[PDB]
Amino acid sequence: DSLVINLNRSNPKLKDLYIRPNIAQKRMQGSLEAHVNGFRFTSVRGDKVDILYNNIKHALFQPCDGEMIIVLHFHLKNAIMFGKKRHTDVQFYTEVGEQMEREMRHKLKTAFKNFIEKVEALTKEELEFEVPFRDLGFNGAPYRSTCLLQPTSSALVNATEWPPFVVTLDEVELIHFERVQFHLKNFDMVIVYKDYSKKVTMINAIPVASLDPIKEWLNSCDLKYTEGVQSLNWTKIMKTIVDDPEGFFEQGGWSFLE
Repeated sequence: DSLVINLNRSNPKLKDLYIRPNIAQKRMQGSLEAHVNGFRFTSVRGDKVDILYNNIKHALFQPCDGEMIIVLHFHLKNAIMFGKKRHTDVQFYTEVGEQMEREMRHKLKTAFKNFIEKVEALTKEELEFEVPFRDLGFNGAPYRSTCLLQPTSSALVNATEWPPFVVTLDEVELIHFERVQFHLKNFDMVIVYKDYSKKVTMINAIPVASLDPIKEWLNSCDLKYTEGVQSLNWTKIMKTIVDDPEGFFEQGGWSFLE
């Protein structure tokens, strides 16, 4: 459906936000307004990006605590098209200013929180912003460099770096830890999905001291894990399973990881 706007209503509005990913060649600011059935971001150039509430899979609030930006991040059910591309993730952030930083952080957190509270009261949809559990975070490299991965109630996320990282916990089949070997400094974490046509998600080079805390968190989520010494070719593995799931589970299925 399309965005429904009531022009006679006072609509919650958050100003001075950068959109990521870009609409234009370079990054662009605008305002995010909460309307009857979705958000509209209007850039300073008048570009409009609409996000319907019922198209939001996860709404994340990343406060600027221990961070240099504050972020509202939307992981979508169905990709939307803007900036000449299809996007499953769209976010809006403000950078903490250049002691005028301590005050600013409080100012920004208050504004974002107040916006969230008003929005959550507008919605027919059970829209709810999730704040990450920073105490349960761990460091690893899903892409090029080490970043902080944080659990939420429903997901494992990083929204401060781009491209973002979002894994829906309910969609995970199992976790497999690789390069778990006597006296290695780090290990790799393989996220396997219940949808076996979906390629696994890697988090590489996690320091070994994080292994037990991660296992405790996984255990609390009822997410099953295994561990082995060798690195596996998950492109081949998932193709093997897809091509013959019956034969795979006839041979004990995922017990080959145990």
